[PDB]
Amino acid sequence: RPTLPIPDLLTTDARNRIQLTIGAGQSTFGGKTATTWGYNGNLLGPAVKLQRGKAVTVDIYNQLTEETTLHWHGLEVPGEVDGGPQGIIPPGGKRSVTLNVDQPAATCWFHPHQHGKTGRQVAMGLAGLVVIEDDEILKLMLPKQWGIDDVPVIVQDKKFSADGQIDYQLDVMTAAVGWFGDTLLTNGAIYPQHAAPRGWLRLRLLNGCNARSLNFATSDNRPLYVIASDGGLLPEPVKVSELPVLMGERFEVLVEVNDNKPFDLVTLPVSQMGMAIAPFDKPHPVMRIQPIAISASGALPDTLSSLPALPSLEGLTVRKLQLSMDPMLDMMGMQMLMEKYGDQAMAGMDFHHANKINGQAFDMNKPMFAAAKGQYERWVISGVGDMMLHPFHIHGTQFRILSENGKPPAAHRAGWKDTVKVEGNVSEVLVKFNHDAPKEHAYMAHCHLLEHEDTGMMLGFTV
Ligand SMILES: [Ca+2]
Ligand SMILES: [Cu+2]
Ligand SMILES: [Cu+2]
Ligand SMILES: [Cu+2]
Repeated sequence: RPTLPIPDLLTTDARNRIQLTIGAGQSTFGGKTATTWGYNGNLLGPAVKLQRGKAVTVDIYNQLTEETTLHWHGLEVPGEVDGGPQGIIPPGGKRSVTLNVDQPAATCWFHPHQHGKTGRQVAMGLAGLVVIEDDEILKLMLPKQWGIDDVPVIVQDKKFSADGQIDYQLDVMTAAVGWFGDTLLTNGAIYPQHAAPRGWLRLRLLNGCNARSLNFATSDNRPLYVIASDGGLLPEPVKVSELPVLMGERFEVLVEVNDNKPFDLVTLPVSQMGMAIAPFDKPHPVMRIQPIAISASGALPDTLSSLPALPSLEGLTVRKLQLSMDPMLDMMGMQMLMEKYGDQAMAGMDFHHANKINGQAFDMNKPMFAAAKGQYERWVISGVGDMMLHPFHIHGTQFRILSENGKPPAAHRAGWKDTVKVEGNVSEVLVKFNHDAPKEHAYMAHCHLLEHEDTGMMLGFTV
């Protein structure tokens, strides 16, 4: 197996700047070359390293031949630098943003947010990571050797055509159920191996799929100890044997590594339309962990951080967000899925403006409301009325889940999150926006099943 590719850990240079170049290149998958897009390279991107309380300026050079944007997913930053669909970078052009990091340590990420084309641009290869550090986390003595015992794991599926090229399409079927493929990539590689020292191995997991939810486990059922979610550390580790991860979510886990026993990280079949078609009808390897018989230094702390109480709900503004899909899209898309793949597509269970929030397909020129600045609000998001999975992402914040799809959140999902599951039921989150977003650079709230976002399931809001 190839070694697990490790994204470069990109820190500020001598001028306090970071340079990112967006461009087209080539990669090889299964011995066949494909055109791919990357940040500072051919595919995917680096891990931008930030410190809480320190400003960095990022210079972003778009060397593609089409318009793009760069969204810092999970970052609590003003709308002007949030990189939603209004954050246009012309082809051949450059935009610079200053990030004033004002949140605790976390693994965030970055990716395009081009109006109507986010799915395609992510599918072509664009995604990178953000590693935010603070004083608190560094005192913990967690595994911290990047690319050795502290490793990012960006898991993505792709569909390829017979010629080896990426086969992306936004059509009636994918507008309904998402773009998904039969090939799983781990930091861009097919089933790579990672050599890790004996002791604890820290994995920063990102589901970077357009539409496919994942469920991580190990091949011998050794536990995963969840230490962090989208917005940073949990108060204490949460031991799990399976870890569902929705599109765009991150979790950091520690797993034990010992000398005479290699094992795989795997993903288990999920109950989501289209996602259990072979080879995903069975557990699927993600990467092989190869023990190297030298002792690692990292620890699993009993206590990771302090998690504040949920604030009082009394008197908070409640905003209702009803997700919906045009019944015609729902029917036609499901029918196309069934016709192509048959019953296995349901195991365990103009389209361009057919997905909606509050009866409205995304209109970039009309923010749906103004949210308060510096005040907790209660947002209620419903997927009642269809059977699709909607991981709902709200920009400009890290929130607390009060209820997730009609149930209290699982312990490892009860900390800081920027995504919440919505699937045929109702979720409620406690959100606060500390930064401005004017109408010209509004925050987005949207489904992170990218083809839903691209066909209308998004709203803009100002702060
Ligand atoms: Ca202990
Ligand atoms: Cu995102
Ligand atoms: Cu959706
Ligand atoms: Cu977004």
